[PDB]
Amino acid sequence: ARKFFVGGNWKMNGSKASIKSLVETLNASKLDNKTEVVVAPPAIYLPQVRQALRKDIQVAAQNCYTKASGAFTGEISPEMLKDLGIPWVILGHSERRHIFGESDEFVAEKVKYALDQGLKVIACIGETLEEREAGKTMEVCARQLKAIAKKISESDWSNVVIAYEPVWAIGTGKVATPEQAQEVHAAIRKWLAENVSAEVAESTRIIYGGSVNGGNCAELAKQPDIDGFLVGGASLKPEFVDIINARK
Ligand code: NA
Repeated sequence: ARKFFVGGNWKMNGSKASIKSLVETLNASKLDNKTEVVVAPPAIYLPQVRQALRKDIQVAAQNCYTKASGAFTGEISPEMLKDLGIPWVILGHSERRHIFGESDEFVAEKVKYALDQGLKVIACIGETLEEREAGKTMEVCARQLKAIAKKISESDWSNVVIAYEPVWAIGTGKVATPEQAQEVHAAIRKWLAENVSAEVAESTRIIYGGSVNGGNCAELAKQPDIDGFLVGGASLKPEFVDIINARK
């Protein structure tokens, strides 16, 4: 069975003091040992967190670039992340696609380069409010996934978790209903089966993000094609523990 997966995306939030307190809370918490947990601090706090955090929670960067090294002021390579012992990276997050203009292909290039350099990837996809209203959610998700599949192999998928995050659900306090999320997850899984392989479809975690909190996580977690969550706002708070424990 697919191991339940909960990721915390801290985004551009944190200080030494606030992170120390967040990590202390996590370090004292009783977590379901069947949940794979990853947290993603801002890049400059990766060392602090990797040092201080319980080793059964893994650390992620929030972005990386497509080359080993070179003249890319302000960018970090996957090699650097491995060097510092950071096993995961979030790629293609809605904010990077929509605010920072990362194309489907650029995201796909990052995913391939990160995997080839030994990182595990949370690959983010999802539709805008307008695309949802048009009934084109899966067409968008399919386009974003196809770009990734063009650049990575069948075997490469073993270290990918797909995060489905409707743009209209991110930070808006409007969560997808269990029906809405389940339908997309089942459709993504079918896409994987038809375009990549049945084995990749059966094995790949598809996690939901967009306004997940302590109050709505349990019902979402009961859906047969939802394998966990990518948590933004709630990941900064003690209720993150309740989400890790959503199946408990
Ligand atoms: Na095969």
